[PDB]
Order: sequence, then C-alpha cells, then structure tokens
Amino acid sequence: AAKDVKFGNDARVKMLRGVNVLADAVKVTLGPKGRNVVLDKSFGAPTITKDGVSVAREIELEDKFENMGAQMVKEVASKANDAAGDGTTTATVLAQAIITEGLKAVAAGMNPMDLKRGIDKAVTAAVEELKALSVPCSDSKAIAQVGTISANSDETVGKLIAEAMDKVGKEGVITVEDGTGLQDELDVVEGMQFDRGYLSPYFINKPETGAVELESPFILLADKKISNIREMLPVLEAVAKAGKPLLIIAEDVEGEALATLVVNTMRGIVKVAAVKAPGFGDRRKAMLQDIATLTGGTVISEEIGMELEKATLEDLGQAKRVVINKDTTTIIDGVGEEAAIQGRVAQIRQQIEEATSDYDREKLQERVAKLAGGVAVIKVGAATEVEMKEKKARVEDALHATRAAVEEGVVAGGGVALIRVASKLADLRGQNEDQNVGIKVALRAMEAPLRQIVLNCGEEPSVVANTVKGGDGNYGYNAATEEYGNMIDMGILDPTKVTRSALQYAASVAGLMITTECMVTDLPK
Amino acid sequence: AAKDVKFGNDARVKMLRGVNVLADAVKVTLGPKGRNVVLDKSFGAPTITKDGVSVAREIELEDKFENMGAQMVKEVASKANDAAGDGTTTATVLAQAIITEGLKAVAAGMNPMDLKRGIDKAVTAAVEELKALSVPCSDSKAIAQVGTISANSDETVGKLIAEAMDKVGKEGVITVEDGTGLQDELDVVEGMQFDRGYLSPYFINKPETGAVELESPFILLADKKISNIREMLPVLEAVAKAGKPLLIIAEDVEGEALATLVVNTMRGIVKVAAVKAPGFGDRRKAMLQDIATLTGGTVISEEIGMELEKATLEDLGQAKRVVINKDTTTIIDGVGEEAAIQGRVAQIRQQIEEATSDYDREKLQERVAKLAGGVAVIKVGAATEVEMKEKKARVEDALHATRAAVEEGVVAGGGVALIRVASKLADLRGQNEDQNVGIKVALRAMEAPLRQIVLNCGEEPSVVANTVKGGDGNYGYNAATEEYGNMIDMGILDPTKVTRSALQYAASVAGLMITTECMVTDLPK
Amino acid sequence: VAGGGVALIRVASKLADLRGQNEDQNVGIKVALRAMEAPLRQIVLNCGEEPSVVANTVKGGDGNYGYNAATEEYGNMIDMGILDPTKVTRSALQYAASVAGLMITTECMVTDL
Ligand SMILES: Nc1ncnc2c1ncn2[C@@H]1O[C@H](COP(=O)(O)OP(=O)(O)O)[C@@H](O)[C@H]1O
Ligand SMILES: Nc1ncnc2c1ncn2[C@@H]1O[C@H](COP(=O)(O)OP(=O)(O)O)[C@@H](O)[C@H]1O
Ligand SMILES: Nc1ncnc2c1ncn2[C@@H]1O[C@H](COP(=O)(O)OP(=O)(O)O)[C@@H](O)[C@H]1O
Ligand code: BEF
Ligand code: BEF
Ligand SMILES: [K+]
Ligand SMILES: [K+]
Ligand SMILES: [Mg+2]
Ligand SMILES: [Mg+2]
Repeated sequence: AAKDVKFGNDARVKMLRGVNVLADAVKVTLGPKGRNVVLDKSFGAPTITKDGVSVAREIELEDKFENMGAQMVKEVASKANDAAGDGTTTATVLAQAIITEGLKAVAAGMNPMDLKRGIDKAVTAAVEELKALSVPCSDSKAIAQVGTISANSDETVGKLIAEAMDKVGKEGVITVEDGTGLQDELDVVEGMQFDRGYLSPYFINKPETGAVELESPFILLADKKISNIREMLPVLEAVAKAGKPLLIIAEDVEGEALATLVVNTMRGIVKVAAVKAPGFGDRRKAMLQDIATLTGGTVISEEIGMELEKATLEDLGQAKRVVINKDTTTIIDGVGEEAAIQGRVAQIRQQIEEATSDYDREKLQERVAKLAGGVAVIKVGAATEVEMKEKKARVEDALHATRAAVEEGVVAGGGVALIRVASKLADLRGQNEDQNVGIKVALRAMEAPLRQIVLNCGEEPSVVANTVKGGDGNYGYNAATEEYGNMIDMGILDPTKVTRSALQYAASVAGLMITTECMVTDLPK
Repeated sequence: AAKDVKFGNDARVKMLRGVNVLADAVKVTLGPKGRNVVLDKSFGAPTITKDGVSVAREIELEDKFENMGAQMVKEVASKANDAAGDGTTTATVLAQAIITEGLKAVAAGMNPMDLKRGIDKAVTAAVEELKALSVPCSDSKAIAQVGTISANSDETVGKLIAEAMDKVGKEGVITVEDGTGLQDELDVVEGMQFDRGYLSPYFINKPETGAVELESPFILLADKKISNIREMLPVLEAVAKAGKPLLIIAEDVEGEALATLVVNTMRGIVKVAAVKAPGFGDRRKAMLQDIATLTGGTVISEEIGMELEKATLEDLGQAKRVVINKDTTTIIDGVGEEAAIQGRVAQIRQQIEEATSDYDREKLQERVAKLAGGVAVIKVGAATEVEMKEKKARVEDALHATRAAVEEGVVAGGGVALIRVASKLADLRGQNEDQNVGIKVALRAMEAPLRQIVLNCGEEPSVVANTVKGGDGNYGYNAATEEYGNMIDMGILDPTKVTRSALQYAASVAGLMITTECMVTDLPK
Repeated sequence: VAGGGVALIRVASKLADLRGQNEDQNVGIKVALRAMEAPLRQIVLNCGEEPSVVANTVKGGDGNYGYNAATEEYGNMIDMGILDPTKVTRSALQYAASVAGLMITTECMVTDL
C-alpha cells in the first residue's frame, strides 16, 4: 500500500497528539481521587474500569500518525502490567511526561540521541536510589496497607489479602474469581500450582490476559506424547456427552493434534487445553500420579496397564476449576480423594527422612510444601456483574502489589519516592549539555505522578508539589485527606518494584520516541 | 491494463521526485547524530528503526511514476544490505547524489549513455583506490572500534563483539538473539557442535539436565542404520575394558542395537548416547569423517570397507566429554590431534574449491567454521520490545561490519575515504567531453556521505567538507565531538568492503536511472 | 561599521558566550544571535555564492574583513568603503527585535470579516 511520509515537526506534533489522547484517557484514573473510564467492549455490556492498562489497551485512533504514537505508548502500559500489577497508570503518566518535556527540548535544537542517553543515565541512578531507599516489607500490617492502597483505599481487600497470605503463607498460591454473592469470602482448598503453562496460545480463550479458565475441566493424566486425538477420540466423544472441557496434561502434543483441536473445539463441541507434564522423567510421572490422587484420576500409560484408547471418565482426573497461563497452571479445587491426599502427604514426608540426600530432601520438601499449602481463593462480593469486574480487577491489583511488596518491599507512596530520588540526583551530569538537559528532563518528569494525583483531587497541583519538595524524607501528601505527614505512618505504601518497573519502562520507550524525525504509514484512503 | 506513458522531463522529473522521497526518509538516519524512523507495522507496535535498508523496504508511493523512482533506489539499498550488512544508508545517499547530478547534466543535453560510462570508469578507479588505501584490520582493538562505530558508538557492543570473536576465533559462528534481562549476555555452545540429536528420552542419563552427557566417551561412528548388538560385541569388550561410555552417531536412531544399548545404560554396564548422522549421502559421509579425525577416529561403517568389529582405538573416536540433545550434538575436545584437525580442514578447503553448488558450499563452510571453534550467542538485553528490535538491529549491523573489516580491512571512516579517493582521481578523463562530465559527476557525489553526516549534526556541510578536503590522509571531521583529527586514531573505522560495496551498487543503479527517456505504468485506476 | 553585514555577524560571533537563566532564555538568545547572520547570507545568496563558506570565512577573518558582493573579492570593507552608518545597523536590529517581541507576546487578533 502507498505510504504517507512525514518529517520533523509534522511527525513529532502528530505523535505527541496521539500520545496525549491516550495518556489523558489513562491518567484520569490515577490515585485515590481518580475516577472510572467506560470501555465499550462490543460483546455486550460496557465495562467500567479504573485499571489504566485496560484503558490504554483499548485506545486506537483514526489518524494513522496519531494512532502510531498511541500504539507506541500503549506498549509501556502492557510492559508495566507484565512486570507487576500496579504501575500501569503511573508508567503511562511518566512516559507522557518525558515525551512532552523531551520534545520541547528537541525543539530547542538539541541532539535527540544525547537527550535519550541523558534520560537513561538519570533513570539508572534513580533506580539505584529507589533500591537503597526501599524498606523491606514483611510485617503483615504493612502487607495489609500495601494491599489496601493498591485496592483504592479498600480496607476489606487489604484485610483479605493479608489474611490469605498468612493462611497459605507468603509463598502460597492465591486466586481470585467471581464470587457467588454479595459478601467477600476467603477459603483454603485442595489445589496445586505447577510451573507449566499452555502448550499453545490458541488455548487462550475466555480471558484476554493470555490465560484460560475452565469450569469442571477433565484431566487426562498421561505421561505420553499425543500424536493425534484419534488416540483418544472416543474419550473426546465421552467428553462431548459430558459437555465439559478436557485438560491434557501430557509429555507432548503434536501440532497435528493441536490443529485438530483448532478444527474441533471452539469450531465444534468443547474447549480443550494441553499442558506439559510438569518436571521430567520419574518426577513427571510422580507429579501426574500426585495429581491423579488430587483429582481422583489415574495415570494413563501402559506402565500402569492403561491406554489413551481406554481411559474412562473416571481414569481422567476431575478438577472443579483450573487456571492455565503462559507459564503456570493452578488446579484450584480437585475433587480428589481427601484421605488418600493426606496419606500421600505422610508418605512423601517419610521419603524426606529416607531420601535424605540434599537435593532429594529439597525436591521432596518442595512437593510436601506444595501439597500442604493447597490454594486460597478470594470470592469477590458484588451485587452486579459490572461491579464484579470492577471489584475483581481492584483485588487482583492488590494481590499483585502485595507479592511485589513482599519481594522488594515498599517506598513512600503517592509519588514521594520519585521526587525524593529526583532531589538526590540534582547533581548528576552527563558528558555534554545535551545529556545534561536530558537528565533534567528525566528528573523533572518524575514530579509528574504526584502532580497528576493531586490534580485528580482538584487540589492546586503546583502548591502541593512545591511543599512536598520542601519536605524531607517520608514527608508527603495524603490525597484522601488533604494532610501533609509521614506517609509511612499513614500507610501510603508503594512496592519499590512497581515504581522501579514503571520508571524503567516509561523512560525506555520515551527516550526512543523523541529521537524520531520521520514516520512511514499507509495513506488512509 | 491501459498504460500511462511519459517522456523526457515529464518522466525524469517525476522519477527524481520519487527517488528524493525515499532518500530523504533514509538520509535522516545517517551517522552519529542520525535519528530514528518510525515504520508502521499495522498488526503490531510500530518499528522504531535506524537501519536505513529497513526504512527503504517500506517506502512505496501513491503516484505510479514517483513509485518507480522509489522502487529502483530501494533496489540499491537492499543489494547493499545483501553484500554487507552495514552501509545501506551510505549507498542510498550516494545513489541520490549521482542521480541528481546526472539528471542535471542530462538537462544540459549531455548524452546520458556517455555519462553512464564516465560514472562507471570513475567508480572502477575508485574501487582500486580503496583497495590501495585499505590497511589490514587484525588487532582485537580495531575490531572493537569497527563494532563500536557500526553499533552507533555503542562502546559496550563493540567490546562484546570483539571478545566474542576472540573466544570463538575469527572463523567461529556468532549469532544474536533476544535476551531477557536488561543486561546483554554472551554464551558459547562449547566444542564440536553438529546438528543431530537423540529421538527418545531414555538416553538421558542426566534427567535434571534434560540432555545426554557422557564423560570420556568413545564414539562409534557407524554412518548406517545399525541393526544389532552382535556386530558390537568386540567393540563392547574394548569399551567395557576402558570403562568409558559410547556415543552412537548412527545414520538414523534405529535398530535393536541401540535398544539393547539403552538396556545396558539402565543396567549401568555402559552408558550410551545415540543420534542421527547429520546431512545425507556424501556430505553426511564427510561430516562423519570430519568428526572421526577430530575425535581421532575413523568412520566405522562397511561402506568405507570396515565392519564395526574392525575398529581400532584409532577408528573409534573419543572426546573428553560429549553432549547430545533432542536436535543437536556437541563434542568437547575430541582426542584427534590438532595437526590432524588442521590437515582435515585443508582437505575440506580442497573440497570447497571442488564444490560448485550451494547445497555443498554453505555446508562445507559450516563444517570448517565448527571445526575452527564453537558458536557464540549474543543475548541482547533491553527493557522494552522496541529496544529489543532497535538494539538488535544495531548489534547485527556491528556484527556484519566487524566480519567485513576482518576480511577486507578498514579505511578512515566518516566518509573521508570517499573524499580522499575522489581527490586522487581528479586527473581521470574519458574518451569524450560527455564522458568527462560523467566522471566529474561521480567524483562530486563522493562528497555526499560526508556532507550528509555533517548536516544531521546541524553544521555547515560545505564548510566541514572544504576543511576535510584541505587535509591529507586520515584527517577528517569527528561528528560525535565536532573536532577534526586523524580519523584512524579516533578509531572511526569503516570496513573497506561496505564502503566499496555501497559505492558500486549506488553507481550501477544510478547510472541506469539517468538514461531514462520514457516510463510506462498502469493508469491510476 | 563594516557594511556588508560584516558588523552583525562579527558581533554575533563575539557574543556566542552569552547565556541566560534558563533553557527558554537560552533558546531566545540563540535565536537572536543566529538571525544576525541572516543579512550577510542573504546578500551572498543573491550573488548565488555559497553563503555558508563566505559566512565562515568572514567569521574566521578579523575586524572589517568581508565579502565584496559587487566584485566577489574578499577584503577590508573600509578600504573598499562598504560603510553602513552605525545607526542603520543598530536601528535595524533594535526595531527588528521589537516587532519580534511584540509578535511572540501577541495573544489575540481582531479583524473584520
Ligand atoms: N490516600 C492516598 N494518598 C496519596 N496517594 C495515594 C493514596 N492512595 C493511592 N495513592 C497513590 O496512587 C497511585 C495508585 O493509583 P493507581 O491508579 O493504582 O496507579 P497505578 O495504576 O499506577 O498503580 C500510587 O502512586 C499511590 O501511592
Ligand atoms: N564519530 C563519528 N564521526 C564521524 N562519522 C561517523 C562517526 N561514527 C560513525 N560515522 C559515520 O557514519 C556513517 C553512516 O553510518 P550508518 O549510520 O551505519 O549508515 P550506513 O547504514 O551507511 O552504515 C559511516 O560512514 C560512519 O563512518
Ligand atoms: N559591494 C557590496 N558588497 C557587499 N555588500 C554591500 C555592497 N554594497 C552595499 N552592500 C550592503 O548591502 C546591504 C543591503 O543593501 P540594500 O538592500 O540596498 O540597503 P538596505 O538593506 O538598507 O535597503 C547594506 O547593508 C550594504 O552595506
Ligand atoms: F493504575 Be494501576 F493499574 F494501579
Ligand atoms: F544504516 Be546502516 F545499515 F549502518
Ligand atoms: K488507575
Ligand atoms: K542509517
Ligand atoms: Mg494501583
Ligand atoms: Mg553502520
């Protein structure tokens, strides 16, 4: 197709307009006084959301150049969401800040390459500063706060996340699903997380988020490589009569089979997923039988006297719910054989005492811990499915923030952290003036998230900004109460991870963009 | 379909406009202050790229005739990138200048074909002059420089390429792939790789490793479909007396032979790896004999007159270690003597001179390359996908640059080489005054790269040009720091190949383009 | 003063050191200094000489060294007698800057249909 081509300022102006039209839509959601965006997902009812990445992802624009700028920044939000839960709106605001300031500086005629280079220098130093600044978060209390604040000041959500991580342990798997009724509920259930994802992205169905959730999935527990579903087509027949999805957990699935699934599942009877049998060798057979007990199934191989041709409804495992993602699968609540489950537990422990060689102790300890943790599930309470999505999303942000916190701990939230580091870096300089002004752009931009958060209040942004700067250490602004104080004591806790991630990815993309003189895009008509 | 046809200046003017549009898109990227172009990739995030040939490919214009101009200059860009990875932008700028000056000379009424001949004559002399200027590049430091300069002054990248080329020697294969961390990382697949592996899991003695590794393995090089253990009996005796494992590089992983060798592996009597022979037919045979001599063995098959019983300890190959994978084998320090290995490479070089078909040419080069050393892999570290692509492209350019440098030497970069050769050629003349004009056209265009590099800096191009021309030898302009000096001592090194290649292709396409009198294209409907 | 735009470009080179309180004032200063070269380059371009080379050569010269557009020779403007009154240069510059400042600060325009 014939390409339109633009140069210099025309390109830059087009870009910047597209950026703004995305950012402004994202950034309205920021902080405690942010407010919701309505996304008209064609399928049905619109979804009201406060998640910035959910907003950004939808934004697509009519002008090919403005759209190009928008799609570019879109990347930032998705990256941040892929590192961490929170931080997608902060990362977008930072990116748009750098871009704006940087383009201003380029209009002064300064070299964009050196501008980019200077931004990168600042970010590196900034990241280092945050690291040192971060106070480890380990007190359940602090964990709660982190939760709460990521939940948009939702006390109850913080409570539940803290209690769940207490009950399963901080390393334990926790999951969130549409609850049955009005109230939030928490319970711990017999389930398993093993580190294998979908064997193909074509199994991604219901969620957009690169995952699949299946209700009452059947589990074919076969330590074999599936060449063609012919080997179990009467099982898929059976499963048709079920009308309930089948999870293959097998050593491999050939693309022949995968393509046959593509031919028959969504285009036909029932959705089917395949996952790699976890671990390897004797371990993988071990885990498959560990899951058979967890699900009341059997291991399907001729070493057992079983065959893919023969596995009954009852030779396959039964789970109530399974989640699969790019990298991991969580059997949420296997039917299983509870007494046998516990007996297995005791058995595996005995091998810890027998298989006392260091790495055997390790694997066995892992497996017992895995089985003993089970899984927690958080049931989101809502009157209406609209609020279901909204609250559920708010919870998952809390969840991902808490784990991130537990990893790296917390820094003074509300954007104080970024300002603080900014102030520390004021003496940082580059090789040349272009890099020096690039550094100043970076530092400057770090202000943006505070100002934005204030602005959403409709408080007077520059005033708050200036005072906070005047303050020192943890001194910040509480935007839910319009009071200066020790942010920590208030519990406005940001996990260093999210802030670090947001800054890196924001600068990363931003620095590139400024350097553009020319854009090649298809003529609209 | 009904063709539109235009003549004379209605043709050339339109054609030139197309050329200009493409060039201007490309040009911006030239040099250290050259700056990125955003190429829309409708399915995905746009590609931010500084690779000029990447730019060229996308350019395509609505106006049929302007399109023609673009399409033909596009061709020189691409051809440049085929000959050598770097130099695509230089070739474009050159082509633009020649075309521009040629069309101008034609407007004077010069015989176009004489111009073309004059251009061609000048170009030939310039190639010879570059050959004369070129100083061998050999020291690692120069390699680093060339890599740096081609990397867009990315010192780290130059360092990494140079040390990688050292670790695997000049002739080693080096490849670049998407890393995961922020930090770039270099790995090497040690030893004699060959690209065939096991086709069952039961060979794996190291299940946590997920591959088969053997220490002090003997190597039964039976390039055949092995049948039975019976033929191995005396071999197995010698093996068991040595107490060493055995690598079965069969033709194909087949036969009861291997099945019972797996049985012996499970009994711990002898541990055995088995893999396909690489390639087919005579080239398959050749690889097995190359493995053999390198391993200090000899191809143990009846098709070369030796039944498997007949193998001495000079026919069985050995290594300190071997590893075999799903798809690949590597042999670590085969016991074959270094003199035998070198000699074997000599016969392979004789075979290379005998080979007249890519089926054997590329494969023979791969044999000698792997015999010279392992394969290095450069993992490009970047925060963001956009960086992934952008950084990767620069790395790849650096890689192909260094290669070219090693093979043909280097000249003073920043376009000084072209300037110098142009000045040396000022005495050249043709058969007739039309031809002489064409020569001067060529010599004048040689300035264009230098000027364009300067212009991107926003510096007076002709001022810099004149001062450079006034200087002698490697005296030039450093566009990264805006001061003149010995270009070589600064380390701004260009591979002669890329300079030479870029010039030739530029000249060829341009010299044709100026002789256009009529263009025929479908009407715009 | 050296008439041939020499004076302006001379002073422009002299003041390159000057800098302001912030990037906005710095770009403003740079804009002013760059413009002052414009007379010389225009005069030359009318000749169809290369403005860049002549400008640089004048800048690299000293005092009244300048480009005689009538003859294309370089020389001392005074010896040739290419004399601008000082007032003319000064007034030209100041008034030019005045309008520019007016225009930059201009926020609204009112006219009939
Ligand atoms: N009560 C509060 N006072 C000040 N800042 C707050 C408060 N509650 C939340 N914030 C800040 O708002 C941001 C969280 O809002 P959110 O929309 O989740 O941003 P993101 O999507 O980037 O996580 C964090 O910077 C957090 O510190
Ligand atoms: N520091 C420098 N000073 C001057 N010229 C440079 C410098 N670094 C690189 N160059 C020049 O930049 C030119 C263009 O390089 P590049 O951007 O890779 O375009 P191409 O695709 O033609 O190689 C090269 O001829 C190189 O000599
Ligand atoms: N021979 C010459 N070479 C170069 N510059 C000249 C020459 N003669 C006059 N000038 C300069 O040309 C400039 C502009 O000329 P002109 O446009 O006629 O005057 P003004 O711009 O004041 O109306 C004057 O500043 C003058 O000194
Ligand atoms: F704005 Be986010 F996703 F916390
Ligand atoms: F623009 Be290139 F390939 F250096
Ligand atoms: K938000
Ligand atoms: K380039
Ligand atoms: Mg948040
Ligand atoms: Mg290059």
